[PDB]
Amino acid sequence: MASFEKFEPIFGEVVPERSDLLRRCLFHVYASDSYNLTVHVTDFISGVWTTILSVSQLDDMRDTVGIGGSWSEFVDYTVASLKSDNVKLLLGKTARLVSQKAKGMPRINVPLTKMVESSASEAMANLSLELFRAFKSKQH
Amino acid sequence: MASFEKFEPIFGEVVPERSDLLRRCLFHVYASDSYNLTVHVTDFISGVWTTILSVSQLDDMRDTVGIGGSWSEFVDYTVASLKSDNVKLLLGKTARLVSQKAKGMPRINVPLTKMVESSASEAMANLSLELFRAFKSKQH
Repeated sequence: MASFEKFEPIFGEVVPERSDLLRRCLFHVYASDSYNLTVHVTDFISGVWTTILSVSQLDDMRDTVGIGGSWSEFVDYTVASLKSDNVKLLLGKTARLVSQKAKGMPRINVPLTKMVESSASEAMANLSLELFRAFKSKQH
Repeated sequence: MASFEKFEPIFGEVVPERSDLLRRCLFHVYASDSYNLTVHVTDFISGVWTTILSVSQLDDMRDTVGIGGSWSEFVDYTVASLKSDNVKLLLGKTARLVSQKAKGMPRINVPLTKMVESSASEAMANLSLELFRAFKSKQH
């Protein structure tokens, strides 16, 4: 009961909010293996931001961000937070996709790094291809 | 009664097929202005195949395709044809997105050309960003 074996993919939009061209970005959350969660954020022009979040590091965040309780409660909150319109993107080489379900709610901070040229293109292709497959499935 | 003013965008999947790498492609059909139809086909890795179809060239195909009837009937056929699973991509800087609503129906051939690098990136960004907006509206 602590594995992403049955985790449906997550798609969403984020607006970059750096403080020195900031276009509109899409992100993709999905299970690479039954224990890791891979995140991709991209505007499809300025590369791809990626990281992999395993059950261990996912739990370490749960203790440091105050939200206590069973594993399902943290992951169910994260799904609701990451699929709500309150997902902001703070750009700085690195970036931190911050999300919260409601205002003054526990704040989820997923640190990010910029992709390599080889995988940046492959990342966007998967994001769109999976988003379409998820779109075409919600029609039938 | 011959304008693309009330034309919903179309998204779909197509598999290329050369005759001489090959990955999977998504396409996007939409009205740039009330008289032209812009199509984008891309695998998000190699490039973007694009053209723009005004009402004139669309009508010239109506005579060559053989399907006869009212404008609205032909365009409703093209809408149904481009949303079926019979969409092929024939590569030969050229391409021919051929579609038919079903097996044994008139076949619609939309010729294509390869984009330039500057707008190719923006083309994929628009397809995906619009695909998400269409996805979030259907899940409403």
